[PDB]
Amino acid sequence: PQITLWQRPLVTIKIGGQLKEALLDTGADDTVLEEMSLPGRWKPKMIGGIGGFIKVRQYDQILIEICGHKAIGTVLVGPTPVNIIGRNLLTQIGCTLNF
Amino acid sequence: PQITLWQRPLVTIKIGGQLKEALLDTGADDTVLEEMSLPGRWKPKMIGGIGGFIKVRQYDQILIEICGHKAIGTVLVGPTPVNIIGRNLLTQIGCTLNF
Ligand SMILES: C[C@H]1CC[C@@H](O)[C@H]1NC(=O)[C@H](Cc1ccccc1)C[C@H](O)CN1CCN(C(=O)CCc2cccnc2)C[C@H]1C(=O)NC(C)(C)C
Repeated sequence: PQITLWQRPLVTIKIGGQLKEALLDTGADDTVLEEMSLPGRWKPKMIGGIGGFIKVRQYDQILIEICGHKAIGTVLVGPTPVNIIGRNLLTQIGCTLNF
Repeated sequence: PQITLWQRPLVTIKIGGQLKEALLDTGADDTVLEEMSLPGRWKPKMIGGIGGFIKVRQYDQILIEICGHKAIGTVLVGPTPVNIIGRNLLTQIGCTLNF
């Protein structure tokens, strides 16, 4: 797909059999999802955004289908404004910027 | 050009004679730059993100040169850790997300 940026790039993702809206964020290194229950253990992470740092929990090897494209990688759960898809998953689905 | 997301999408921009390094961010609605002097009148704005809100100065109708391409728009100047080129100017250079 080709997505223009006139509007906010919100796509539908499927995680844990659920559907959610997520932001295709190229300026985000990591994928950060809203507070939810993921399986397995979690390690601690401190990520910094525009207003400083927050603490998140990292889950490894989570299957997440972004627009009919499967991806298995690291997902961070924490107090984020919206669900964010970062470069770690954007590269898995073959996402690039063109101009 | 086609920019892959293995690395951070950084590019050189020219604003007011100064050449700066900026990150192409599809997750950002606005364009925010590190503290600097821009001519004209400004308006205090409060923008939020991961970590919270920061107070920025809003300058309208500012010209920026993103990889040779010129773009005219509103740029916020404040205490940001990275120079962000948001959707408002991304659309101007015909920036698109493909996968
Ligand atoms: C994702 C993190 C993981 C690790 C870092 O990679 C990190 N990246 C980022 O945070 C980068 C900046 C950065 C990159 C590299 C080094 C340091 C900092 C910004 C992010 O891509 C854009 N971001 C998405 C979430 N946002 C929203 O949903 C807004 C919703 C909303 C609701 C109500 C009121 N206001 C806003 C805020 C928005 C943002 O920042 N927008 C502005 C205008 C402020 C720039």
